[PDB]
Amino acid sequence: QWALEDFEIGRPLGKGKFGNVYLAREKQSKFILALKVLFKAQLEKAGVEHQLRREVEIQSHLRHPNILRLYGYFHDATRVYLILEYAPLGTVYRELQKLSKFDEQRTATYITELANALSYCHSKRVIHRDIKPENLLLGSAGELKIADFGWSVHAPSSCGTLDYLPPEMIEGRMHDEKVDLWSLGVLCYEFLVGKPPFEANTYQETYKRISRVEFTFPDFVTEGARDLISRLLKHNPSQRPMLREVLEHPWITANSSKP
Ligand SMILES: Nc1ncnc2c1ncn2[C@@H]1O[C@H](COP(=O)(O)OP(=O)(O)OP(=O)(O)O)[C@@H](O)[C@H]1O
Ligand SMILES: [Mg+2]
Repeated sequence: QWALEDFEIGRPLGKGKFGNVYLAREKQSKFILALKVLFKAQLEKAGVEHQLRREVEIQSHLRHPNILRLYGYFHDATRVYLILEYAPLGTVYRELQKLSKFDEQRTATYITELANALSYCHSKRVIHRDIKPENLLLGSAGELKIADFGWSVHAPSSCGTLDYLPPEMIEGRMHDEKVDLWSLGVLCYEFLVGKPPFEANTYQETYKRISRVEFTFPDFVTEGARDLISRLLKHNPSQRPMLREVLEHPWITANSSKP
């Protein structure tokens, strides 16, 4: 259905590897939204037309308040256009740059929102695999929305920064839902500390740190946080808590908010 002439394009919202995302308004209804614009050539060269379909299939059909809606799509001679829900307060990545580190209640709140959203996804055998702060968007209430479903896959199943990926994944092995639990632990640490726990100056060093699960806490991280993170960041996937154990963890319950 949709054509480019249906939209007034405005301000650029962000760039990814593939997406060049703009603010946009639909002329008839004046509906503000975001258009994610991708180049067919690029997609063709990098060979990710599958990721495009998954992203469209998965994301058009989920419905949860902490997951970003994709409303539709259309294409040009030259480009593909995804019609997305607009997240007006930007990324958790920009929040963290601006704030440096989050206190325990913002952190806990975000983890709660992530863990419900992921609970919902996993309910449908969907694993996201790319839960990074630049793909975590903020709605008008400051509520966290998971975006960028191009990496998602039905579970189980067999590029850029490695920081959020678990051992089983950077090493090739089979993985399932528990990937998203490891990433939740990396996010929890990053929110509190301000850098992810396996950060390094090189990919190869990072790879080592993840496979050795080589991380330490600064002094200011508290015992309840250390406990949640240590549990999520276990090498062995089967040893990572389910999402309900996360949601009930005394540190989450002590520090997070309800809707
Ligand atoms: N709905 C939105 N509202 C506000 N900003 C957005 C929205 N969608 C994307 N952005 C901004 O643009 C950046 C790129 O978006 P996105 O992650 O969808 O592209 P990508 O990472 O290139 O995607 P893919 O993983 O499918 O190849 C985001 O990290 C974010 O800064
Ligand atoms: Mg992205």
